[PDB]
Amino acid sequence: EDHTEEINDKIYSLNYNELEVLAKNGETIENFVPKEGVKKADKFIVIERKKKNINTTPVDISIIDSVTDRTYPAALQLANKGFTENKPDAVVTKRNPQKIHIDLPGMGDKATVEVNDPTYANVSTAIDNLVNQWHDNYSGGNTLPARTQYTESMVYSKSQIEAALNVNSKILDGTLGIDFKSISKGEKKVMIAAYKQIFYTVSANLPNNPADVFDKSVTFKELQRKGVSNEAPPLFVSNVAYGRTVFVKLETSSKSNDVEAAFSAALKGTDVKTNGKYSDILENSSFTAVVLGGDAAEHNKVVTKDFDVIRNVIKDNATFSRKNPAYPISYTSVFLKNNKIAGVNNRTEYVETTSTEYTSGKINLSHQGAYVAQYEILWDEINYDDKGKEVITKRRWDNNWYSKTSPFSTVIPLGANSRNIRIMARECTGLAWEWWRKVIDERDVKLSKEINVNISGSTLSPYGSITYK
Repeated sequence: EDHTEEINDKIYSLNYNELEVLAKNGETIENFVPKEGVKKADKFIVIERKKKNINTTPVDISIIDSVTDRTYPAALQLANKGFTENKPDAVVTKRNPQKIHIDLPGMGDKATVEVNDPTYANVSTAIDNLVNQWHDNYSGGNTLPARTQYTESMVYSKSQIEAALNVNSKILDGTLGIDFKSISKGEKKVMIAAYKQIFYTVSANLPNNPADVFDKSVTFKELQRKGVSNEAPPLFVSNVAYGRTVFVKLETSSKSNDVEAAFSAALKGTDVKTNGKYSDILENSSFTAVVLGGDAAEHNKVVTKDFDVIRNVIKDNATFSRKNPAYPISYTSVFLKNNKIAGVNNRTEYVETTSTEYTSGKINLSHQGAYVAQYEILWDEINYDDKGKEVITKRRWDNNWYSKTSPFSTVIPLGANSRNIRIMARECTGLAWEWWRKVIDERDVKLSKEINVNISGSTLSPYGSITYK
């Protein structure tokens, strides 16, 4: 008996929204403080937050080799929440014959085979046999460079990093370690990069009609009991990518604003050695590389302060040879009904936290000039609240404009949240056409640990200098 017409008619009758059935929705960011500052001890710590959006729709879906088993070329699966979290449900029935094609170079003809009973086991075996033929007859023992699928991103939330890298956050967090709390606190800054090094892909000819994949004895009622419905419509796996995945984490508690740029540059090339604060930041950073194996037990983790060690890890896993086995890393699927490519729409909101630090300082005044001197020393104290509003306090040395005589010295304490530092020193020349002469008029001073304002000379020609120790 033949249920072909039935399967077709019932699958064609499924009514669903292709984006909705595989939609992945993240967090909604309600309230947050855009900007806050707080004096620690020596320092002023400014934290800045921005509400941001990610909306992305990958057609490659990562494989976590927990259950799969469930994922191979021409596998059938359900389009449901589990799919979107990299735990697909399989739909296993008796199957018709199925052609698959490997993309390793220089084969026939011999790159395509028909698998009579396309179960996980027979497809796997047919693939193993194709890959071996290639090694034995077509490669010449040469190593095949991977096709690299690369993503990179600062880390802020589980759903954000997931959407950004197109990698399940549980595997990311599980292998690398992501201290999300420290991040939100502005205490850690983390970037993660993912290298999916694709050595070869195996595709499966798309069915002409939905029924073509099922043995004629299969009934729609059977699909229904295997979970098929408007909410979990069937998918056909059209291609699986095989190779190796490397994750890289760059982590620092540095408070520079250049960290993100320093991290991206490090991944880009060794010429980061050729940069001021990039290299200082990296010196204050820690690196982790994980290389995924075929199952959890085979995963490898390396933590190092030498980014060159990381470059070699990446490099040693970017080439295919008999001695560098490949694993399933990602796959594309089409709705069985439609043959339309199936994408997972990640939409999430998150908070992008950046953190800066400022250090308190002292103005050290040195008057050893053979004249009477006055200073005008001004600065602002910046603060924030409570909606991130920058509230400003004007400040003033209490002895502004008081005459001082040589020798004289004092120390003026500037808070770490101090900005817009102006320092003027003038001396009375006793000359009717220029009674007061400015000796220092600076004007926009930098908040060093020490600002050493030194004036001397004679009335007629004085001279002074601000230096920063």
